[PDB]
Amino acid sequence: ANCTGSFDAISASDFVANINPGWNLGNSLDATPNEDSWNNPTVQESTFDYVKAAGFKSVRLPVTWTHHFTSESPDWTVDPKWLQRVSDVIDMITSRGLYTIVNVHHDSWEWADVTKSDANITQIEQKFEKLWYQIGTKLACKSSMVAFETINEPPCNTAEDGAKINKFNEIFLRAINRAGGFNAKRVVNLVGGGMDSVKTSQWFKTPANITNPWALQFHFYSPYDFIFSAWGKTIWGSDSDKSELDSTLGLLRGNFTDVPIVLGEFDASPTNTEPAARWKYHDYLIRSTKKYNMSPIIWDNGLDHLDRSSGIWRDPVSIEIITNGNETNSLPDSTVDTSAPSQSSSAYIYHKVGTEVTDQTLPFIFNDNTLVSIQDSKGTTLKADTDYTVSGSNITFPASFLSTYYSETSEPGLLPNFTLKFSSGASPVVQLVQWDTPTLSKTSAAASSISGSDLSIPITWKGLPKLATVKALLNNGTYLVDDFTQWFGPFGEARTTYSNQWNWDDKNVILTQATVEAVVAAGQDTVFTFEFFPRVDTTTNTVNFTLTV
Ligand SMILES: *[C@@H]1O[C@H](CO)[C@@H](O[C@@H]2O[C@H](CO)[C@@H](O[C@@H]3O[C@H](CO[C@H]4O[C@H](CO[C@H]5O[C@H](CO)[C@@H](O)[C@H](O)[C@@H]5O)[C@@H](O)[C@H](O[C@H]5O[C@H](CO)[C@@H](O)[C@H](O)[C@@H]5O)[C@@H]4O)[C@@H](O)[C@H](O[C@H]4O[C@H](CO[C@H]5O[C@H](CO)[C@@H](O)[C@H](O)[C@@H]5O)[C@@H](O)[C@H](O)[C@@H]4O[C@H]4O[C@H](CO)[C@@H](O)[C@H](O)[C@@H]4O[C@H]4O[C@H](CO)[C@@H](O)[C@H](O)[C@@H]4O)[C@@H]3O)[C@H](O)[C@H]2NC(C)=O)[C@H](O)[C@H]1NC(C)=O
Ligand SMILES: *[C@@H]1O[C@H](CO)[C@@H](O[C@@H]2O[C@H](CO)[C@@H](O[C@@H]3O[C@H](CO[C@H]4O[C@H](CO)[C@@H](O)[C@H](O[C@H]5O[C@H](CO)[C@@H](O)[C@H](O)[C@@H]5O)[C@@H]4O)[C@@H](O)[C@H](O[C@H]4O[C@H](CO)[C@@H](O)[C@H](O)[C@@H]4O[C@H]4O[C@H](CO)[C@@H](O)[C@H](O)[C@@H]4O[C@H]4O[C@H](CO)[C@@H](O)[C@H](O)[C@@H]4O)[C@@H]3O)[C@H](O)[C@H]2NC(C)=O)[C@H](O)[C@H]1NC(C)=O
Ligand SMILES: *[C@@H]1O[C@H](CO)[C@@H](O[C@@H]2O[C@H](CO)[C@@H](O[C@@H]3O[C@H](CO[C@H]4O[C@H](CO)[C@@H](O)[C@H](O[C@H]5O[C@H](CO)[C@@H](O)[C@H](O)[C@@H]5O)[C@@H]4O)[C@@H](O)[C@H](O[C@H]4O[C@H](CO)[C@@H](O)[C@H](O)[C@@H]4O)[C@@H]3O)[C@H](O)[C@H]2NC(C)=O)[C@H](O)[C@H]1NC(C)=O
Ligand SMILES: *[C@@H]1O[C@H](CO)[C@@H](O[C@@H]2O[C@H](CO)[C@@H](O)[C@H](O)[C@H]2NC(C)=O)[C@H](O)[C@H]1NC(C)=O
Ligand SMILES: *[C@@H]1O[C@H](CO)[C@@H](O)[C@H](O)[C@H]1NC(C)=O
Ligand SMILES: *[C@@H]1O[C@H](CO)[C@@H](O)[C@H](O)[C@H]1NC(C)=O
Ligand SMILES: *[C@H]1O[C@H](CO)[C@@H](O)[C@H](O)[C@@H]1O
Repeated sequence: ANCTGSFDAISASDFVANINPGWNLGNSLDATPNEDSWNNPTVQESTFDYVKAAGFKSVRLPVTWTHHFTSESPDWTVDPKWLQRVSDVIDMITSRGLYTIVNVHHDSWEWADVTKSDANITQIEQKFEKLWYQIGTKLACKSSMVAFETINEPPCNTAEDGAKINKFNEIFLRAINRAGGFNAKRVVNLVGGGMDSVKTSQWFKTPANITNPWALQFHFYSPYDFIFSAWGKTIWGSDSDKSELDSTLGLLRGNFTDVPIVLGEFDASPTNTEPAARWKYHDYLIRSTKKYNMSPIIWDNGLDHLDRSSGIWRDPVSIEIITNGNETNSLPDSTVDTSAPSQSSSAYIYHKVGTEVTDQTLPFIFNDNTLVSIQDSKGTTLKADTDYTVSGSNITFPASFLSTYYSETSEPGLLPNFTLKFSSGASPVVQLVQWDTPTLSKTSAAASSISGSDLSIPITWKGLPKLATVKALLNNGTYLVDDFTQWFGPFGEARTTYSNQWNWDDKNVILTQATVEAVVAAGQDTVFTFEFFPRVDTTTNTVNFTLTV
């Protein structure tokens, strides 16, 4: 390959500084078999106008190559139309002034999984080398704003696996260097096992005689329970929560003291996480990437953050937090005690149908900013000292003001919200919610009658149309799954896990087919308690469904 442009060489350190912060074009070129095969339509270039406008400096471009080969051994030819598609999307990004990182993505487990017992490691190496030679050839003449990343989250359980991941980095470096063009001075992102901080620290080794400018990329989706909505965890922000996060990043940095580091994916998704906890978490994560000189890139699958059809960011507070890391954020406080028998959140003003409208006081973590103004979502700035007062860290809304937004009898649902403008940092949003205890169309079912598939139960949402968690208890008191949640306090004991065991959609709460098969195996009627926000206690805002055996 021969290039006719110029190339502005950049060090890995300067590249990693320049890309902070990044955003992922998730579930697109990484979707299988085609870019519109999952939830997102065909990629359109205005999507990158929105990303640029929000303050991101870079776009990570996950690409899954598995379903775009037109031959197998020994050439492993990639469809030139797919290589052209990847090339053109990269051009969409860099022509708007955004840096790019492009990779090999779900290939990692679809065919390149070195941990499977039947894996032919020779063929994996061979196909991987051909793939990166062809990618590197097609992309050889891209500017220095385009970096290459070895492979996404490669499955890796043992040090023997970790040597094979090191070999991936070497095969990759050799392929792109033979491809030529500008690749010898192109910034690259090398990877460790599962892209996990500990596996990387344990087994990653710099490729001998490396000459590309290089950075290490890892992903961070901890703590599991909050990020994946496991075991009823719906809070984040205690001293130990922060210590676990700060430690995980610091032990990684402590093993790679002079290596530029890219945090290539993270996300407390607005779809499943509670906002006040989510904002404390994103705030603390950004603070920690700044402590340990890491550049973060948020994961967004198309439904998490940006709506690409409208340009609306579903969670504007998180985006502000991530794109303005030099600024201190004032945040709504929230319960962070797992032993607390009630959970509160200053990201919300909650009112129950059929109760009187009362004053509501929301504690905030001001972090030495001042409150400048508040504005509702209809465009009205509220009147300070009439519509709200400030006392210390507390923001109080009087009952007479709130009674202009809801009453004892108005319908349950989402009402206007309030955007709080502070001296500096992000502008948090307080969502008014009129809520009641949801009802279900059905209260029991035989498990035998409804197996082979998920169980969808129609529901009348009354307030937030989201599920917080599901408790599952056999008739004799044994937990349906995961006995160890008995140590997780009043809101965690006997609770089950999002997507694995339960879900929800617009009209239904859902028990998965695996959940149903667990009941049949237990041989015992099981009570499912669907639990909703607010989590004022363990029973009030909840409804039961019994699977019979
Ligand atoms: C969705 O479904 C779930 C599951 O079906 C529903 O949950 C269930 O709700 C019912 C109803 O609320 C609960 O019943 C209560 O149980 C109380 C004891 O609970 C504890 O023990 C049980 C049993 O444990 C054994 O069995 C299990 C097998 O499953 C074994 O594993 C275990 O080892 C034991 O062997 C436990 O199951 C229970 O666990 C739950 O809670 C713990 C604690 O957090 C959780 O960790 C668990 O995960 C689980 O969630 C717990 O360990 C029992 O005390 C209580 O009986 C009193 O109250 C009754 C109702 O009183 C109200 O109504 C009356 C009018 O009818 C009013 O007068 C009254 O004031 C009140 O308003 C009374 O009818 C009854 O007589 C008892 O009254 C006494 O106590 C009252 C409360 O103080 C007093 O007000 C009374 O005056 C009276 O006091 C007098 O008597 C006592 C005792 O004699 C004296 O001490 C006292 O001094 C005084 O003289 C009730 O039976 C059930 O526990 C719960 N089950 C589960 C699994 O959660 C859920 O509601 C539903 N949700 C929805 C939204 O629909
Ligand atoms: C505070 O309160 C605020 C006020 O209530 C609240 O704001 C609301 O926030 C929600 C969520 O962020 C917004 O909902 C989205 O609305 C999108 C459409 O918006 C346009 O049309 C609306 C109706 O007329 C207008 O209200 C809106 O006007 C506003 O915005 C303009 C742009 O700034 C502005 O110019 C206007 O003046 C005005 O300010 C706008 O014109 C809608 O597209 C979006 O739906 C997607 O996301 C849902 C999940 O949130 C999905 O369920 C849904 O299916 C859509 O996702 C699909 O499409 C995506 C894009 O392609 C894909 O990536 C997805 O995967 C998914 O794909 C499926 O469907 C495709 C077909 O569509 C198909 O191709 C795929 O195969 C797949 O099947 C969402 O509903 C709402 O607009 C906001 N309201 C207002 C008034 O602003 C705010 O959230 C509150 N703040 C906080 C912090 O709580
Ligand atoms: C670089 O990255 C690595 C990987 O993350 C970091 O190493 C890890 O550090 C943490 C914190 O110091 C360690 O956690 C502790 O683990 C001990 C048990 O350690 C023993 O068992 C391990 C399991 O196989 C083994 O890996 C260890 O081997 C190391 O240590 C020996 C002896 O020093 C040494 O000879 C080896 O060569 C290895 O270096 C070891 O044999 C456990 O007892 C601890 O519990 C205490 O602390 C926690 C902290 O909160 C507390 O909660 C408990 O109550 C208890 O008080 C603790 O969990 C982890 O084991 C280390 N992992 C490895 C593989 O070494 C390393 O710190 C990073 N370096 C820098 C500079 O940041
Ligand atoms: C902020 O708001 C909380 C809640 O109203 C206040 O805490 C309460 O203080 C009174 C004492 O005046 C106690 O009786 C309550 O039990 C407290 N409630 C709690 C701790 O949840 C707090 O004082 C307020 N701070 C201000 C106004 O500066
Ligand atoms: C593994 O694949 C290579 C290349 O496709 C092939 O030559 C080799 O014989 C295979 N080995 C086994 C054990 O199947
Ligand atoms: C409850 O029933 C399950 C059903 O398999 C059984 O495994 C468990 O031992 C039982 N526990 C008690 C306390 O009865
Ligand atoms: C969370 O904190 C609030 C404080 O406003 C309480 O009212 C609630 O019961 C929970 O403790």
